[PDB]
Amino acid sequence: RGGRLCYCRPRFCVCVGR
Repeated sequence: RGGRLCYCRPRFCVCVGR
């Protein structure tokens, strides 16, 4: 696909993929 970024870490965390 174009890009799927999804993850979550107590240091930083965000989900986005489109």
